[PDB]
Amino acid sequence: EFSKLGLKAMDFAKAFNDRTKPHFKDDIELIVRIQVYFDKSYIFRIEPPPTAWFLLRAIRKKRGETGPV
RNA sequence: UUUCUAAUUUUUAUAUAUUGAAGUAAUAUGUAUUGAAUUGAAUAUUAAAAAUACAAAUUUAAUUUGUAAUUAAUAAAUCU
Repeated sequence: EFSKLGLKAMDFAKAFNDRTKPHFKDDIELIVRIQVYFDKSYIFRIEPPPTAWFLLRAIRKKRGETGPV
């Protein structure tokens, strides 16, 4: 999606990992809110995992096991 | 229809518009869950969960963008 706009996202991933590689239990899928301005300069907030991710952990169920009745 | 006359029924009757409301804004459970190659309100089914209002769409292979934001607009007042 950067390359749709010509941005070598090989950098952002590093700027991401400049903030997310430590601090974190392994395999914690975070949400990134990338926001691209008319100058193409992005600004991104990292956010705790989606609560649906939390919920399946706290009950120990994989994808497809849970459902509305 | 005796004849002159008089008379109250007439190839004259009323027809649906004012307004291509189109500016006013970044986000935040959430890309719910399931079924799914994929689906993020806009595949399929499923629809009474919430909170700090905007899930019956367009759009995209998916999203984001981008259109859209429940409003003044009184023909009725017979025309004879």
